[PDB]
Amino acid sequence: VNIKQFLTYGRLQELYCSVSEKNLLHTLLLKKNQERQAQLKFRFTFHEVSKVLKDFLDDTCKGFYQKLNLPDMDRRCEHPWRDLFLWAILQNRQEMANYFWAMGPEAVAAALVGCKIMKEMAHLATEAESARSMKNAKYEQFAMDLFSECYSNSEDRAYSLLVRKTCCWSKATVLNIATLAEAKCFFAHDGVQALLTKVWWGAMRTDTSISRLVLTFFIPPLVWTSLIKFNPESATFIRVVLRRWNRFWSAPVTVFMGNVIMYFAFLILFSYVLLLDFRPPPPYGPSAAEIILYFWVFTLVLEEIRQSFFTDEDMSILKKMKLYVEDNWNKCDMVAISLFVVGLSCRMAMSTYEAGRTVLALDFMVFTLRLIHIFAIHKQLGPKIIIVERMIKDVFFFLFFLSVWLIAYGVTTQALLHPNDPRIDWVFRRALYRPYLHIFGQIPLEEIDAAKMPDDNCTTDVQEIILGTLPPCPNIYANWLVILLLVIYLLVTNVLLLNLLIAMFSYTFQVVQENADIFWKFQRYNLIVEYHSRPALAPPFIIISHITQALLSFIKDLLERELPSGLDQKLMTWETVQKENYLAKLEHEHRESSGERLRYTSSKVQTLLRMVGGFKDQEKRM
Amino acid sequence: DMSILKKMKLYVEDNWNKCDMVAISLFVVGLSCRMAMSTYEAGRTVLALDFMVFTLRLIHIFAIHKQLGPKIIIVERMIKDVFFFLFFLSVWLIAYGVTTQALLHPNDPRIDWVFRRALYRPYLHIFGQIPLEEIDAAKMPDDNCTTDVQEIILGTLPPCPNIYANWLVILLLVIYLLVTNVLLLNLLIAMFSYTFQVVQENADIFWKFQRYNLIVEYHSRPALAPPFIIISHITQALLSFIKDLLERELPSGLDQKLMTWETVQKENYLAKLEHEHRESSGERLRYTSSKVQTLLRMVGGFKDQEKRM
Ligand SMILES: C[C@@H]1CC[C@@]2(OC1)O[C@H]1C[C@H]3[C@@H]4CC=C5C[C@@H](OCC[C@H](CO)CO[C@@H]6O[C@H](CO)[C@@H](O[C@H]7O[C@H](CO)[C@@H](O)[C@H](O)[C@H]7O)[C@H](O)[C@H]6O)CC[C@]5(C)[C@H]4CC[C@]3(C)[C@H]1[C@@H]2C
Ligand SMILES: C[C@@H]1CC[C@@]2(OC1)O[C@H]1C[C@H]3[C@@H]4CC=C5C[C@@H](OCC[C@H](CO)CO[C@@H]6O[C@H](CO)[C@@H](O[C@H]7O[C@H](CO)[C@@H](O)[C@H](O)[C@H]7O)[C@H](O)[C@H]6O)CC[C@]5(C)[C@H]4CC[C@]3(C)[C@H]1[C@@H]2C
Ligand SMILES: C[C@@H]1CC[C@@]2(OC1)O[C@H]1C[C@H]3[C@@H]4CC=C5C[C@@H](O)CC[C@]5(C)[C@H]4CC[C@]3(C)[C@H]1[C@@H]2C
Ligand SMILES: C[C@@H]1CC[C@@]2(OC1)O[C@H]1C[C@H]3[C@@H]4CC=C5C[C@@H](O)CC[C@]5(C)[C@H]4CC[C@]3(C)[C@H]1[C@@H]2C
Ligand SMILES: *[C@@H]1O[C@H](CO)[C@@H](O)[C@H](O)[C@H]1NC(C)=O
Ligand SMILES: *[C@@H]1O[C@H](CO)[C@@H](O)[C@H](O)[C@H]1NC(C)=O
Ligand SMILES: [Ca+2]
Ligand SMILES: [Ca+2]
Repeated sequence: VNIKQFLTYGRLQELYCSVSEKNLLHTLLLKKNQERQAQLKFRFTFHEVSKVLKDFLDDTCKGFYQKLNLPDMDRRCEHPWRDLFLWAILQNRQEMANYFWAMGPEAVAAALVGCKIMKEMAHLATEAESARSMKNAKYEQFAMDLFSECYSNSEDRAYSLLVRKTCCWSKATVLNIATLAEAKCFFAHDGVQALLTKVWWGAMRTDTSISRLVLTFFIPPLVWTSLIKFNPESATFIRVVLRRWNRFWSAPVTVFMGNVIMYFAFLILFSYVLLLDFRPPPPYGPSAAEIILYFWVFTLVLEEIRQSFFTDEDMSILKKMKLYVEDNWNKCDMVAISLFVVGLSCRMAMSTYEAGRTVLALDFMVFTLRLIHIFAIHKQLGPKIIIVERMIKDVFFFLFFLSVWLIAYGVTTQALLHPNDPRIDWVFRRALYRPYLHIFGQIPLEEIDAAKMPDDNCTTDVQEIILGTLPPCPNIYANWLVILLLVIYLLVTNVLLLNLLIAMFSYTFQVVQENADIFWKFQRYNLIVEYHSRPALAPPFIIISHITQALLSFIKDLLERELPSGLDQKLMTWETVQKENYLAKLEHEHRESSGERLRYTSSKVQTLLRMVGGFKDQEKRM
Repeated sequence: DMSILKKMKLYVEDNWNKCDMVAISLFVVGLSCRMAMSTYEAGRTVLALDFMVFTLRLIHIFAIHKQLGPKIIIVERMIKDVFFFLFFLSVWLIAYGVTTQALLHPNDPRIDWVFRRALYRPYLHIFGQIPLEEIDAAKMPDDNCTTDVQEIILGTLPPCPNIYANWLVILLLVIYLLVTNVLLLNLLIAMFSYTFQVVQENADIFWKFQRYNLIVEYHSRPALAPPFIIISHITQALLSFIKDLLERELPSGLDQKLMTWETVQKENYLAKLEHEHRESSGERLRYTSSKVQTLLRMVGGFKDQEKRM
C-alpha cells in the first residue's frame, strides 16, 4: 500500500467522517458544523477540521485544507503522513499516531504539535479516562529523544533544525511550536539551552568570563582590547572599530546588563523624587528631577507600545495585543504606567495632591516589584519566583479559613468586651485587625485581661464614647471566658492554622524544587528571548533607538530563519535518518529486554515441546 | 620542600587559614589604632570584632565528633541559602519601606531616618518588632511633634507622622506581615530544610572526610600549644640550623611484594565481579534464550533428518 497514492483529499475527508461518534473529535466537529449551519453526502467537511485545528494551534494550520477553497477530492494530499498523524491525534489514537509520526518527515515539529493538541484536548476532556490517557501522551518525550539523537549526531544541523521554517507546518519554527505547546521540558534540552547561550552572548564567545564582561561594560574603551574574545565572522579602521563596538554593545547579555543598571538608576531617582524632592502643585511646580522622571516613564511607555504593537513582525493587531497582555510582566508594567499617570494627574492639582503622592508611592512599589523578573537569569533565584507565585495561591486559599475563624472569634470577643461601643470602625478594628495581629505576637492583654487593665480614665456613656472624649470601659462581666477564648485562639490560630499554611508552603516548595531545573531553563529561555528582541539602548536612552527604528521604517534573524531549498531538503533527510536510527535503537533495546526474552523463551519452549513430542512419537513408531 | 608560591597557595586554599589570617590582621590593626589616643575607640572596636573572629575560629574542633561535624557543613550551605534569599528580601523590603516612608513621613528630609524607616524597621517586623504607635493613627501618642522641616532637621522635636490615608498604611503593614513573616520566612526555612536533608543523607561521608582533615592537621602540628609553641618553633629552627606515619618509602623487595599482592587482590575482585555477573537474572535470561534458539535450530534439523527416515 502506497500512502502517497492511497491518501487523496476525498479519502481523508471520508476518514474524518468515519469517527466513532463516542470520542471528543466527533463532538467538536458537530459543534463546528452546527455553527456553520447557523451562520449559513459528507457528514463532515474540511472546513470543520480546519476550525477544530484552529482551536488548538490557530496559526500552524494556515490553509492546510483551505487551499485549492476546498481542494480537489481526487488529488493526493501533499503531506499524507502529516494529515494522517493529525487525524489519528485528534481522536486520542496514540499507537496509530505514533506509527504515522515514525513515517513522517518533520518529526520533532510533529511531536511538539501532538503534545500541544493532547494537552488542549485534555483541557477539553469530555470524559475522564481519555483525559488521563491524554495527559500521559509522551510526545514531548519523543521530540526530546529525537532531538537528543540529532544534537549528539551533528550539533550544528541541530541548531538549524531548531530555527528553520518547517515545510509541513506552514513555515512554523520548531521553537515556535514548542512555545505554542509550552513544552518546558523541550526548552530544557541541552541543545536548546546551548542555542540560547549562543544567542545570549551574541558575537562574544560563550566561555567569556563574567568579570571580564562586566569590566569591559564599565570601561567601554577596553572593548577594543583582546580582553573579550569574539566569534569568527582610515575608512577601514573606523569601520572595524565601529563593528567591534556594535558587536559588543548589541549582545543580549550587555543589553540586559544596561537595562538592569538603568532600572536601578530609575528606582533610585523615583525614590529621590518621592522622598526628598516632591514639591507642591504646579503653582510651586514639580522639580526638575520630577520632570526627568516623567521623561523616563514616557520612554518606558514608548517601550511598552513598541512591545505591544510593533514587536517583531506583521500579524493581526488584535492578535499582537492579545500576545502582549498574555504576559503577566506586561500587565504588571501596564499597572505601573497607569498608576504613574494617575498619580501625576492628581499631583497636578492642589485638591488631589495628597492622593497623587499616595498613588505615586504605590507606583514605586509596583515598579520595584517589577524589577524581580531579572532573577530568572540565575539558577538559584529563578525557580523561587515560581515558588512565590504558587505560595501566594496557597495564601489565597488559606485566607478563607482564616477569615471565617477570625470573624467568629473577633465578633465574639467584641460582643463580650465592648457590647456598648457603637462605632463601626472600632468594631472592625477589634474584630479583625487585633486578632490578626495576635498571629504576629501583638497580644495587648491590657485591653483583654481585667487584672491587666489599667486605671485609665474611661467612660460608659455611649455619647461620650462616640464623641471620642474618653475611651470606652471594657466589659469585665465574664473575663475568664474572654481569657479562655484568647488562649484557645492563640493555640488554634498561631500554631494549628499558621502551620497548616506552612505545610501547604512546604508541599508547594517540594513540588517546584523537584522540577527546578526544567522551570529555570524555561525561565531562562523566556528571558533570553525577551532581551534578544529588545533595542540595544536602555531607557531613557531607548528613545534614540525608537526614533532610529521609526526613521528606518519611513525611509526604507538568529531564530526562525528560512533556508535554501537544497539545504532544507538535506536537513529534512538528515533528521529522517536520525529518527530512523533512534527508532532502530529503541527496537533493539526492546528486543533484548528481560520481558521480551522471557516471552521469546516461553514461546519457543512451547514450540519445542510440540515438535519434540512429534519427533518422539515418530521415533517410537520405529 | 616545594615552590614557595605553591606552599602559599596550599595554605590560603584552606578557609580556616584565611579565617586565621583575618583574625591576625584585625588584631594587628586594633593594637595599632589602640596605641594612639585619636584612634583608641576604633582600636577597641576592631579588637572586639577580632574576638568575634577568634571565637568563631574555635568552631573547627567540632569535626572530631560525629554529631557536631556535619552541622558545620550544614551551616555553610545554609549561609549560602541566606545569601540567595537576601535578593528577594532586599527587593521586597525596599519596595515596602520606601512606600511606607513616603506615605507616613513625606516631609522628613533626613536620609538616615529615611533608611531607618525604609529598611531597618521592616526588617525588625520579621522578628516581632512591630511599633504600631508609629504606624497606626489610632495608636499614635499625643507626643509633642512638629511639622516644620527646619525643626525636624534640627532634631528639637520628632516629626509628625502623616495620617492622610492611614487605612492604606495599615493595610500595607498587614500585607507585609503576611507576605514576609509567613511566606518569605518559610520559603527560606524550606530552603534550609532541603539543605539539611541533602547533607544529612551523606552525613557519615562528610564527617569522615572532616575527621581525616582534622587528624592530618593535628598530626603535623608541634606538640606544644600556643603560647608555649614558641619553644617548639625555636627547637625546630635550632635543629634545622645545627643539622613519617603517612607517605613512607619502602624497600624495593617489599614494594614489589606489595604491588604483586595488590594485583592479586584486584584479580580476585574482578573474578568475583565476573562470577556475580554470570549468575545474575538478566545474564541467565540471555543465556537461556540464546541456547533455546540454538536448541530450536538443531532440534529442527534433527527432526528433519529423522523424518527422512
Ligand atoms: C496547660 C494549659 C494551659 C492553658 C490553660 O489550661 C492549661 O491554663 C489554664 C489557666 C486558666 C486561668 C487561671 C486563672 C484565672 C483567673 C480567674 O480570675 C478569677 C476571677 C476573679 C473574680 O471574678 C477576679 O480576680 C481578681 O480580678 C481583679 C481584677 O478584676 C484583680 O484586681 C486587679 O484589678 C485592677 C486590674 O485592672 C487593679 O486594681 C489591680 O491590677 C488589681 O487590684 C485581682 O487581683 C484578682 O484577684 C479568671 C480565669 C483565669 C484567667 C483562668 C482562665 C483559663 C486558663 C487560662 C486555663 C487554660 C485553658
Ligand atoms: C481575616 C483578614 C485579616 C486581615 C484583614 O482582613 C481580614 O482584617 C481587616 C480589618 C481591616 C481594618 C478594620 C478597621 C479599620 C479602621 C479604619 O479607620 C477608620 C478611619 C477613621 C477616619 O479616617 C479614623 O477613625 C478614628 O481615628 C482616630 C485617630 O485618627 C481615633 O481617635 C484616636 O485619636 C488619637 C490616637 O492617636 C487619640 O486622640 C485617641 O487614641 C483617639 O481619640 C478614633 O478612635 C477612630 O475612630 C482604617 C482601616 C482599618 C484599620 C482596616 C484596615 C484593613 C484591615 C486590617 C483588614 C485586613 C486586610
Ligand atoms: C478583607 C476584607 C475586605 C472587606 C472588609 O472586610 C475585610 O473590609 C472591612 C473594612 C470595613 C470598613 C472599615 C471602616 C469603616 C468606617 C466606618 O465609619 C463605617 C464602616 C467602614 C466603612 C467599614 C465597613 C466594612 C468594611 C469595608 C469591612 C469589609 C467586610
Ligand atoms: C545591605 C545594604 C548595604 C548598603 C546600603 O543598603 C543596605 O546600606 C544603607 C545604609 C545607608 C547609609 C545610612 C546612613 C547615612 C547617613 C546620612 O547622613 C547620609 C546617608 C547615609 C550614609 C546612608 C547612605 C545609603 C546607605 C549606605 C544604604 C545602602 C544602599
Ligand atoms: C479623670 O477625669 C476626671 C474629670 O474630673 C478627673 O478629675 C480625674 O483626675 C481624671 N483621672 C485621670 C486618671 O485622668
Ligand atoms: C509641647 O511644647 C510646648 C511649647 O510651648 C509646651 O507648651 C507643651 O506643654 C508641650 N507639650 C508636651 C506634651 O510636652
Ligand atoms: Ca514589558
Ligand atoms: Ca591555620
